[PDB]
Amino acid sequence: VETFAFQAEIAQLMSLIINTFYSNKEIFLRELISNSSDALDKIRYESLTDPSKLDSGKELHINLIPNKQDRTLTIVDTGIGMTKADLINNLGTIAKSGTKAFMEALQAGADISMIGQFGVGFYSAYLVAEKVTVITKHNDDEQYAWESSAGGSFTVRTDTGEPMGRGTKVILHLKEDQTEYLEERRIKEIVKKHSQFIGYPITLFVE
Ligand SMILES: N#C[C@H](CC1CCCCC1)c1n[nH]c2cc(O)ccc12
Repeated sequence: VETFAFQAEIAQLMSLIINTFYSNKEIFLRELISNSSDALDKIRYESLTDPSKLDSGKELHINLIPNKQDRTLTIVDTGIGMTKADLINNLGTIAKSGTKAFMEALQAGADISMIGQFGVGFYSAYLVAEKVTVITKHNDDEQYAWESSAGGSFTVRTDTGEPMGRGTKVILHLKEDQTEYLEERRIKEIVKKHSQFIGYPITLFVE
């Protein structure tokens, strides 16, 4: 288990998301589904030049898994996945410029729902989640588990759990007052409203 400090700009962004009064929390789902969609586009692209990249799984889909017992909402995709380098430094560094631009926009009159237009859409998970776990598997790397309850740090470890093949699993450990996001009709309503034109099948699992 390795512990890392978030880059200063990211930590500020996470504090902003956790502390600002913002009722329109549902936008987190569209951001996560959109990222899943982009990771699926990437793998499909790489498969045109190298068809052997689909050996780790041919199906390109998005699964929404609520679990009321565990109070978790899981977003699973069979996309490109991420390497340990993507989890640690790479994604944090591209986010640096996006965060600055986003924080400047909020000061200029923009709202939190515009987060994805700055490429930092992921962190909107912190509107609803007290902890986020990211399980990922890229073709050129091992299965890793990223985790953060915010507070300026995240952890990375080799995941010894159930193998995935290829893709990313985002586990949202929901805050006590955000259980509506485990309800079928609420999820259906959000997906219909915000993710009506995603080019992959989205399956909402039942409990
Ligand atoms: N971008 C992005 C995040 C990854 C997150 C990893 C840990 C550091 C912060 C970014 C993300 N959210 N949802 C996804 C779905 C994917 O198929 C791949 C990446 C993501």
